[PDB]
Amino acid sequence: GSRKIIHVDMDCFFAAVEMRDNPALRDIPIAIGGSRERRGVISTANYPARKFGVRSAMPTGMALKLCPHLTLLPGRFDAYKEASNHIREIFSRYTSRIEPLSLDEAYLDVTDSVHCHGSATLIAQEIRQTIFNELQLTASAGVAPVKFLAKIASDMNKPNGQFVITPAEVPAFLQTLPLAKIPGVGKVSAAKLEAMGLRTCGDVQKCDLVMLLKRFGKFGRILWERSQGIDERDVNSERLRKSVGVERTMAEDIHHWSECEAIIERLYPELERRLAKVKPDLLIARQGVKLKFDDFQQTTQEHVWPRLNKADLIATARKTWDERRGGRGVRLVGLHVTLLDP
DNA sequence: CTAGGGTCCTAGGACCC
DNA sequence: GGGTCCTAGGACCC
Ligand SMILES: Cc1cn([C@H]2C[C@H](O)[C@@H](COP(=O)(O)OP(=O)(O)NP(=O)(O)O)O2)c(=O)[nH]c1=O
Ligand SMILES: [Mg+2]
Ligand SMILES: [Mg+2]
Repeated sequence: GSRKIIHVDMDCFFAAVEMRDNPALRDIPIAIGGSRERRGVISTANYPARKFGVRSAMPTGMALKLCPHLTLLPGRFDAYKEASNHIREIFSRYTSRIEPLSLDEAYLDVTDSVHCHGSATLIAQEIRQTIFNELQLTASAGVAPVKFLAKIASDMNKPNGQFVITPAEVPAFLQTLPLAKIPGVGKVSAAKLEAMGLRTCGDVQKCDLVMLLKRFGKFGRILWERSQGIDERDVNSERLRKSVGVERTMAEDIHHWSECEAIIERLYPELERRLAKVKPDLLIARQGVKLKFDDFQQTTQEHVWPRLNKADLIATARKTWDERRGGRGVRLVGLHVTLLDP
C-alpha cells in the first residue's frame, strides 16, 4: 500500500532567475529584498551571499552588516511566475497529481505513474533535468512514501540534487530527526518542545498520545503522527486561493490619519486590479484592513461585505486608527479580502 | 532591526434548537 | 444543554 511522493523545489528560486537573466550576478553575492531605507528583508539570496550568513527573512540591515557588497535586487514577480508556470507544466507531463505550495515547489504523487518504469527516483531526476534543459535553472527533489518526509528530503541534497527515503529507511531517518525540521514545527513550537525535553522524533515516540493531545491539541496529534512517519495527507491538486491582500511598509512611521488615508488610496487600485484577475465582478465574502504599529503589535478588522469597496475600507481603517493605536506610530497599512467559497 | 504573498488553528460570544 | 457562524489573533509557510 505504499505510495511514491516527490517534492520538487527550485534552488534559490528568485536569485537563480536573476542570474540566468543577467549572468553578471552569477558569482557576486546578490539578494532579492527591499533596501535598508525601505526597512525591508531578504526574500532570497544566492550561494555567494549565504556564504556570509545571508538568509531568507533576515532584515536587510543585518544582511548588509554580514555582507557589505550584497547587491539588492527589487525582484520581477512576472519572471518568477513564468518560470513557475513552466515547471508546473513540466510536472504535468508526468502526472496530474500536482499540489503546488508556492511559485517554486510542488508535491507530486507518482504512485500510478508508469513513467520511468515506475521509478520515482528516475522520475524526479528526469524532471530536474528538463527543468535544467528548458528553463536554465536547477531544482532539488525529495522522494519518500509521505508528503513531509519527501519535503525534508528535498533539502538534504540541495542545490541540484535529490534524496530518497524508502520505507525501510524511515525508522532510522526518524530517530535523530529534530522536530523543528518537520514542516509546521516552527521556532515557537520547537522552543516549547525543547523546554520539556523533546528535540527529535525519537523523543516524541517515547511520548503518550493523550498527554500530547492535552498539551497541544490537534498539533499534538500531528506531532505524534509525524514522529512515526505517519502522514496520510493526500496530494490534493484542487486547492483554490481563499484570500487576497495588499499591504505596504513605509520607510517612515506615519503618525497622522491623512498619511494613512493617502496610503490606502494608493493600495486600493492594486487590490482591485488583482481581485479582478480572479473575480471580474469583484464579488467577495469579506473585506478588511490591517495596521502594524511601531511596537510591532498588529491588528486586523474585517467584516462580511459583498463587493470590493474603497470607502468602506477607508471607513473601517479610520475606525481602527482611532479605536486602537494609542498614539503609536504606524509602520504598515494593509487591505484584505476573503473570497467567496466556490 | 525586523516584507509581502498566503494557509490553517483556536477561541469566545452570537445565534439557533 | 450541543452545533455553526463571526471575528481577531497568531504560528507558520514560501
Ligand atoms: C522562505 C521565503 C521564500 N521567499 C521567496 C523567495 C524564494 O526564492 C522563493 C522560494 O522559497 P524557498 O523556501 O524554496 O527558498 P529558495 O530561494 O528557493 N532557496 P532554496 O529552496 O534553494 O533553499 O520564495 C520569500 O520571499 N520569503 C521567504 O521567507
Ligand atoms: Mg526553493
Ligand atoms: Mg520552496
